Amino acid sequence: WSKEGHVMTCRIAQGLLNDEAAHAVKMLLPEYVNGDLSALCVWPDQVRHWYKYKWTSPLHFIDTPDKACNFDYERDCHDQHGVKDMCVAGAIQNFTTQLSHYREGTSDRRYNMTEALLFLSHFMGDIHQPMHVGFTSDAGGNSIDLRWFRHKSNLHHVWDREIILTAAKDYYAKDINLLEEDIEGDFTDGIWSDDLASWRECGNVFSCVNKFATESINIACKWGYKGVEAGETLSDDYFNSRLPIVMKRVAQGGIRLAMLLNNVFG
Amino acid sequence: WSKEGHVMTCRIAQGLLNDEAAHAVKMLLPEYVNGDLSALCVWPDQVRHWYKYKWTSPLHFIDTPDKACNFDYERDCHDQHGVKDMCVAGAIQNFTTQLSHYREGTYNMTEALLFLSHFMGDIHQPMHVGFTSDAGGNSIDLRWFRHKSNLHHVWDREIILTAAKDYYAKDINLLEEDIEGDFTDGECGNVFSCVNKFATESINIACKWGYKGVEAGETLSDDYFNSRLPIVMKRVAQGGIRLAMLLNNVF
Ligand SMILES: *[C@@H]1O[C@H](CO)[C@@H](O[C@@H]2O[C@H](CO)[C@@H](O[C@@H]3O[C@H](CO[C@H]4O[C@H](CO)[C@@H](O)[C@H](O)[C@@H]4O)[C@@H](O)[C@H](O[C@H]4O[C@H](CO)[C@@H](O)[C@H](O)[C@@H]4O)[C@@H]3O)[C@H](O)[C@H]2NC(C)=O)[C@H](O)[C@H]1NC(C)=O
Ligand SMILES: *[C@@H]1O[C@H](CO)[C@@H](O[C@@H]2O[C@H](CO)[C@@H](O[C@@H]3O[C@H](CO[C@H]4O[C@H](CO)[C@@H](O)[C@H](O)[C@@H]4O)[C@@H](O)[C@H](O[C@H]4O[C@H](CO)[C@@H](O)[C@H](O)[C@@H]4O)[C@@H]3O)[C@H](O)[C@H]2NC(C)=O)[C@H](O)[C@H]1NC(C)=O
Ligand SMILES: *[C@@H]1O[C@H](CO)[C@@H](O[C@@H]2O[C@H](CO)[C@@H](O[C@@H]3O[C@H](CO)[C@@H](O)[C@H](O[C@H]4O[C@H](CO)[C@@H](O)[C@H](O)[C@@H]4O)[C@@H]3O)[C@H](O)[C@H]2NC(C)=O)[C@H](O)[C@H]1NC(C)=O
Ligand SMILES: *[C@@H]1O[C@H](CO)[C@@H](O[C@@H]2O[C@H](CO)[C@@H](O)[C@H](O)[C@H]2NC(C)=O)[C@H](O)[C@H]1NC(C)=O
Ligand SMILES: [Cl-]
Ligand SMILES: [Cl-]
Ligand code: NA
Ligand SMILES: [Zn+2]
Ligand SMILES: [Zn+2]
Ligand SMILES: [Zn+2]
Ligand SMILES: [Zn+2]
Ligand SMILES: [Zn+2]
Ligand SMILES: [Zn+2]
Repeated sequence: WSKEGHVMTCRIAQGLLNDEAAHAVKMLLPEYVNGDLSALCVWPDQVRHWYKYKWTSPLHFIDTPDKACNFDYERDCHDQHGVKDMCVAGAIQNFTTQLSHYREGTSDRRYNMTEALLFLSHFMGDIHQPMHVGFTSDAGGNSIDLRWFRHKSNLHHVWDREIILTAAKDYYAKDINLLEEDIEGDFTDGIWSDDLASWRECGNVFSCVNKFATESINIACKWGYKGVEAGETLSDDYFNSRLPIVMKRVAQGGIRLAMLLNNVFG
Repeated sequence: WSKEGHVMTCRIAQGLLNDEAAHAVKMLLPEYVNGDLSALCVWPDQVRHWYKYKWTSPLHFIDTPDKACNFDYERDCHDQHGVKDMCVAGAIQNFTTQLSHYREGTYNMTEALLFLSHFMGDIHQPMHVGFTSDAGGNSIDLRWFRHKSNLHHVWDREIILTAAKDYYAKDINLLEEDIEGDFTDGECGNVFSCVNKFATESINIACKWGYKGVEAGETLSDDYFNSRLPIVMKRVAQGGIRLAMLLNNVF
């Protein structure tokens, strides 16, 4: 996601933390964000360019083969040079494990738990963004130039940001907090209120990340790539049919991130 | 150490405490641990990740120059940016001094105790006083029997867990009681020289027994376990005896 998908994913998660998770997160954050996890959830997108963290660059996405329309861990979860686990599914296992050590203390210098938290948070959002688990050849739609309403864009960015911005502008006065509260409502009192247990119950971590990836690639083929040709214009119909899917994936990432943090600390 | 080495170090100390040091420790500890210091001496390993206590991070160890195979306080006792005393040797002195003010009433004393007890353990862990380029073995990746591990972790935990499961039905308490009995049945000038000695013992062991024979990517099993185990038990005992020493003098 661009900034807004991450901020929403993480504010939703933070307001659903249990007391032990809430506390750990508060202790792990710098004083300057005043307890707000969401103030830092886009941090990995900035630092992936830093030499020190260039190893984090393939952890943002999954490349699945063109047209295959499924996800297979062994086949897909590696960077370009075939190094194992270097995809957003592997990243989530990794940093979830690191955080499980914090609780007992039993770890050493190799791991920085503030970075473990921010990475896990970020990457739980990214795996929920369908176009982050899209095709290898178009790099999750980045190569597919197109027009979003009146301006130039690409299919990846339509999912990372344009759909979110158009919704914010059209219905919520450009105020992401209000879009976020609508998403809260839809899972507190609304259309998704009876699905939270099913969203939360995905087996062990390895099993959860396969399920999140699968959902993502599945949506990429059915809703992302589908109906979209390079150079064409996407407007009302595509927005109207896809906004609910974007909103849902923002919700699911928040709930599931809350779920991991609650299990790893509590 | 990981948790079990700290808990053992601290239980062995509390039972060697004179009446003044014991009463001190009871008054500084929170209601909820019911007088059990060991219940809280892994605390520094949690709080080192907290923003509020970032500065405690380098106090867990000492990085000595690769192959040098010796310790020197002015050469070594600093963080990665040169700030002096920011090493486990510096921290033990720091927190000794702080606790000297507890009786007089003349700094948070609960924290000083927990940091002291913890760090007296860590200085005794040989690999907390190892080389700088592999971070005290942390980046020497290997196998401990079947398990993916690293050399640093072999000493923090693997050797202790493996002796626990093998000889004590996984019960740390029985292993402790056997270290207590074996190394309690038969002093330095100041605290500065005390910590120098502890630190030098640990660097020596690291060279002779930690790093020696160990190849990256290789499996350590019965031979390395059998031979190093009694070195690990000694260090646990030494740590706990000497920590009782300091607490006894300061209180
Ligand atoms: C000198 O230094 C020490 C350590 O840095 C400080 O002591 C800490 O002080 C805080 C209070 O500010 C303590 O934190 C609190 O501990 C309570 C104790 O409960 C324990 O036992 C129950 C079961 O009986 C467990 O369930 C629980 O997890 C604890 O292990 C907690 O009940 C408190 O919880 C409340 O606050 C937190 C966060 O604010 C919320 O998440 C909770 O919902 C709840 O509202 C709290 O966690 C801490 O234990 C102390 N640590 C130690 C090592 O003693 C001293 O305060 C400091 N001295 C001075 C003068 O400032
Ligand atoms: C575990 O990992 C985390 C994350 O990697 C580390 O946390 C970072 O620690 C550094 C300290 O090295 C923090 O960097 C400093 O942050 C200060 C505050 O930044 C905020 O406010 C400023 C302006 O008011 C904004 O510009 C900024 O966006 C922030 O909102 C700054 O004051 C510092 O900047 C100045 O000093 C440095 C020199 O230290 C110069 O290089 C700079 O150019 C500048 O002049 C500085 O950047 C950083 O914010 C922390 N990040 C996070 C996410 O927490 C932990 O330290 C690490 N733990 C261990 C043990 O290593
Ligand atoms: C002895 O114990 C005492 C605690 O009782 C302990 O004092 C602490 O020392 C640290 C230094 O490591 C102090 O933290 C510093 O705060 C000042 C501002 O007042 C800053 O100058 C320092 O900035 C550094 O760290 C920044 C944050 O990451 C970096 O951005 C920057 O580059 C600097 O490197 C640093 O934050 C801490 O506040 C005191 N606390 C108290 C209560 O005095 C002391 O370190 C102990 N020493 C040993 C050897 O055990
Ligand atoms: C698990 O997290 C750690 C960071 O704590 C990563 O460790 C790095 O691994 C790469 C190998 O690709 C090395 O180049 C770096 O030097 C390592 N850094 C450290 C600090 O150990 C590791 O890549 C992570 N794995 C996954 C799948 O996320
Ligand atoms: Cl940073
Ligand atoms: Cl605490
Ligand atoms: Na030096
Ligand atoms: Zn993103
Ligand atoms: Zn993206
Ligand atoms: Zn990202
Ligand atoms: Zn330790
Ligand atoms: Zn260690
Ligand atoms: Zn430690």
